[PDB]
Amino acid sequence: MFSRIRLATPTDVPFIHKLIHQMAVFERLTHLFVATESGLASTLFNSRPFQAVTVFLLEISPSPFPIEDPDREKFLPDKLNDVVVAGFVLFFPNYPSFLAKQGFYIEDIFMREPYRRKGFGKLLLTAVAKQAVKLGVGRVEWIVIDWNVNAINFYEQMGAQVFKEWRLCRLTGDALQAIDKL
Amino acid sequence: SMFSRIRLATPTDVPFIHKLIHQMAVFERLTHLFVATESGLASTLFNSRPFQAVTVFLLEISPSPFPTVDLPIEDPDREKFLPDKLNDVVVAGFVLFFPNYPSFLAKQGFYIEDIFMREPYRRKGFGKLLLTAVAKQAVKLGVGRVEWIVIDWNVNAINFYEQMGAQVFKEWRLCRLTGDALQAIDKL
Ligand SMILES: CC(C)(COP(=O)(O)OP(=O)(O)OC[C@H]1O[C@@H](n2cnc3c(N)ncnc32)[C@H](O)[C@@H]1OP(=O)(O)O)[C@@H](O)C(=O)NCCC(=O)NCCS
Ligand SMILES: CC(C)(COP(=O)(O)OP(=O)(O)OC[C@H]1O[C@@H](n2cnc3c(N)ncnc32)[C@H](O)[C@@H]1OP(=O)(O)O)[C@@H](O)C(=O)NCCC(=O)NCCS
Ligand SMILES: NCCC[C@H](N)C(=O)O
Ligand SMILES: NCCC[C@H](N)C(=O)O
Repeated sequence: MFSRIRLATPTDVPFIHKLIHQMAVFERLTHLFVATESGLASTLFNSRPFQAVTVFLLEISPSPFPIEDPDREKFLPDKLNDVVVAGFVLFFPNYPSFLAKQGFYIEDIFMREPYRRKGFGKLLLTAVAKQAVKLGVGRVEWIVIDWNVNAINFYEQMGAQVFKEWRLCRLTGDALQAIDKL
Repeated sequence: SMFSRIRLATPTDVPFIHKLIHQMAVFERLTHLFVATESGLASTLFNSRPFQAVTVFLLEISPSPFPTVDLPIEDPDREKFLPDKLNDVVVAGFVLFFPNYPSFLAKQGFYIEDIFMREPYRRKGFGKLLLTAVAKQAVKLGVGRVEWIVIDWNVNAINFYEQMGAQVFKEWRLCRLTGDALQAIDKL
């Protein structure tokens, strides 16, 4: 079984939408998932890779590039080819101010359930890491939910530090409107 | 009285930004992690347009109305924070932020890396002003969410954030690959 990581293009938007949806299902947060394909197509491709939101897709094939998967049909970039989008990583430049240099923040990293535990998640993170080194990025950060001990273990095995002392803060759209009237 | 202004940072503001980030590191007891130089800031802060990448707002204070409360302020570092040595204007604080991407919204938001008022200018409403400025900018640009992180012992900031209507979560954990971790993965 062969694998490839490639950059997302505008025609990949349906797959990206569905992957983010599956992330929301995994996190039990579907009520927060308001993304549309329209919104993704509007926001994902306004800059060059690495300068803003960037997406890598992991594709799988039983043949070289030129497991029960129930959703296979939803994830074929081309119906005539046995190539299936198995997972993705979505990230963008951040700014660790103590380093006075850009880093990367990983918003999502996700393998569809049938392709878990096969080394593909490692491949995705490796690809972000190697790109970070090449581009002189000094740090990669993301967040994980506390019950998600599977991801935490994965991250820790890949050499990530997972802290207990930092708390996420958020202003929602509604909170922002409220402040805006000041 | 004392008058206040928020403005975008320019390359000549790098010394002040450096010193403010340094004071942030002191506050957080993380000076061992503070390796930023003025050189690095000058080479990384101004490669893009405002709001489209790392962006800094400075809060300046002047005893005179600004060429766009009575309580006197003892500021020992005033001389380190004058954009013009002949001018009665002092950099009192900053917010440093950049576009993020809440994927569930499929639209850019903002993440705040630092928000900081120098100790002599705390508890006077200026922190509110900084956050308000980021928030208003977010609304104008159609941003759906603003996020940042706070350290668990920092009950002052937590309270401030909560009073500004922020949600402060218990369930999310910060994860990090250091430079060293990245080199190790690179050799796979
Ligand atoms: C987290 C995730 C991206 C990891 O991808 P993955 O493909 O399952 O992980 P890998 O198979 O690359 O695991 C890395 C290696 O460590 C091993 N390993 C040991 N314990 C592991 C664990 N708890 N999780 C994953 N791998 C583990 C794997 O077997 C693998 O070795 P291998 O190459 O010989 O198979 C994915 O599995 C997943 O769970 N996605 C759900 C979304 C999620 O949890 N997101 C976090 C947001 S809160
Ligand atoms: C957190 C911080 C940015 C807030 O700045 P600040 O200017 O002190 O905050 P404000 O003056 O706007 O408000 C602080 C609170 O003190 C009280 N206060 C402030 N000014 C007041 C006044 N004039 N009268 C009465 N109470 C007042 C209020 O409870 C106020 O909350 P409010 O603004 O909703 O009324 C500032 O304390 C700081 O720089 N600390 C460093 C810590 C940090 O930022 N860490 C983040 C990473 S862990
Ligand atoms: N609130 C974010 C600042 C934390 C510090 N820059 C760090 O690198 O841990
Ligand atoms: N790990 C990042 C995913 C978190 C999710 N999009 C949220 O908004 O809660």
